[PDB]
Amino acid sequence: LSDEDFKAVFGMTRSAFANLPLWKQXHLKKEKGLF
Amino acid sequence: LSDEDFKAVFGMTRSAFANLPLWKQXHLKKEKGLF
Amino acid sequence: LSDEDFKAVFGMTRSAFANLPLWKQXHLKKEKGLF
Amino acid sequence: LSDEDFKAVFGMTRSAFANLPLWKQXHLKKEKGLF
Repeated sequence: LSDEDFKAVFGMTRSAFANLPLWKQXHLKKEKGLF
Repeated sequence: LSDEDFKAVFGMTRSAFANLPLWKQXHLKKEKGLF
Repeated sequence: LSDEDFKAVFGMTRSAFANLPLWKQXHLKKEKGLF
Repeated sequence: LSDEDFKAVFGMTRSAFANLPLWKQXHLKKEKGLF
């Protein structure tokens, strides 16, 4: 993945994303067109 | 987890999860801290 | 795959890969499309 | 190992494993540290 890739799409590093609640991770991925 | 908490954590029912390949079940459990 | 091509594809030596749990080896082989 | 545990560890059934050359059976057992 890499932070810069995560920052570019989600506005936060992978570390931060990974700490979000699971249902927020699977919201953000829907919003960003990823699945 | 109870069935309801399983849905709340995994985002699918225990029955949906159990139809996934074992390798993917034991990814999804590890992804969280439930294995 | 040759040792050098294995490292290019999986990002790690065959030795390291073999230390992974089978579920993760059989995730990675899926993620890359290998048997 | 039980039959199901053997599949979980080696990635194949006991009867499939039996159709590997003995040198490879005796590779796999060592790769898994099962001795």
